Amino acid sequence: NDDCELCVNVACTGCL
Repeated sequence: NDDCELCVNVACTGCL
């Protein structure tokens, strides 16, 4: 698994 931690970049599922 490799989910983002705190939307540190454009690779997280919580920055939309």
